Amino acid sequence: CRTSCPLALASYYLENGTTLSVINQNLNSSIAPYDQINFDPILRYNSNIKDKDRIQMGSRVLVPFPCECQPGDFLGHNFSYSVRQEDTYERVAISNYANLTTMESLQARNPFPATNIPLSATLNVLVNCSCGDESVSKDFGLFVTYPLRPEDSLSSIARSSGVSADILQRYNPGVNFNSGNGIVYVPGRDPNGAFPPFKS
Ligand SMILES: *[C@@H]1O[C@H](CO)[C@@H](O[C@@H]2O[C@H](CO)[C@@H](O[C@@H]3O[C@H](CO)[C@@H](O)[C@H](O)[C@@H]3O)[C@H](O)[C@H]2NC(C)=O)[C@H](O)[C@H]1NC(C)=O
Ligand SMILES: *[C@@H]1O[C@H](CO)[C@@H](O[C@@H]2O[C@H](CO)[C@@H](O)[C@H](O)[C@H]2NC(C)=O)[C@H](O)[C@H]1NC(C)=O
Ligand SMILES: *[C@@H]1O[C@H](CO)[C@@H](O[C@@H]2O[C@H](CO)[C@@H](O)[C@H](O)[C@H]2NC(C)=O)[C@H](O)[C@H]1NC(C)=O
Ligand SMILES: *[C@@H]1O[C@H](CO)[C@@H](O[C@@H]2O[C@H](CO)[C@@H](O)[C@H](O)[C@H]2NC(C)=O)[C@H](O)[C@H]1NC(C)=O
Ligand SMILES: *[C@@H]1O[C@H](CO)[C@@H](O)[C@H](O)[C@H]1NC(C)=O
Repeated sequence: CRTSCPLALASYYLENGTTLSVINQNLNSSIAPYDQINFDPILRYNSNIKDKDRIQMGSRVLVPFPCECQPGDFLGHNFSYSVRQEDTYERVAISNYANLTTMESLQARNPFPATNIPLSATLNVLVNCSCGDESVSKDFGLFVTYPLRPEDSLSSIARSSGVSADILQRYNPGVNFNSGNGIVYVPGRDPNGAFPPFKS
């Protein structure tokens, strides 16, 4: 890979009842180790969360995770997921991982036929990330993998991220930020609200 960085952030949209524990379980990693007791690694990136035990539907939770070079020379991370009753690749992608992965990606990289995924199988779940692009800006080196929703637009994400629309578009060239699907990469802040800069 041409770029590298020590972490990325995943944007997990809340619907149908998701708790912080389930997010931490699904997105467990060395960077956010799930122990059911200490959620500080996640909470540091979400100062807006007043009560970790009662999170608000319709909001997004930012989760830090490692951002590693993958075969095929792109950046991402392999999460692991223990299969539960009635899981399907579609449901795991759209619901359990909140569009941070795709059903096609899951099906390609796991050996279970779509119609036979047994209880307690483990899935390899790929979520992509970015470390930035020096030709766009030297000012950003931490990125949110942000699945687009119908309510998002370039202007709304620019406003909420505090990053200019032109910079956002240059990081995501040719991508319509109002399309309501797929992922865009948005510069993110450290726990104190500063943007970590790009690092070669
Ligand atoms: C994330 O998980 C995936 C799936 O378990 C890992 O995938 C695979 O990685 C290995 C190399 O680490 C690749 O095996 C290699 O295959 C090539 C040719 O196919 C062969 O010449 C090598 O000797 C080696 O056996 C495999 O192709 C690759 N598969 C895919 C789908 O990309 C991946 O490595 C994990 N990422 C990390 C950072 O560990
Ligand atoms: C969360 O993910 C991490 C990273 O994959 C897991 O880390 C392993 O932890 C065991 C026991 O502490 C170590 O022996 C391994 O060396 C770690 N693996 C790696 C690759 O670092 C961790 O166990 C996971 N936690 C849960 C609840 O699944
Ligand atoms: C992941 O994306 C899917 C597809 O856009 C979202 O599910 C759609 O949600 C709308 C309601 O908002 C429904 O009308 C569609 O029928 C759904 N499509 C499918 C295929 O189920 C889903 O909400 C997204 N997940 C998250 C957590 O945001
Ligand atoms: C993560 O990024 C990789 C690399 O761009 C994506 O992999 C490609 O996926 C497309 C569509 O399925 C395939 O046509 C290509 O063969 C893949 N390229 C490589 C190098 O594997 C991948 O789809 C992205 N994953 C997610 C979950 O967004
Ligand atoms: C939420 O539940 C409804 C009703 O079952 C379903 O249509 C929708 O797909 C669910 N959303 C997610 C994220 O799976």
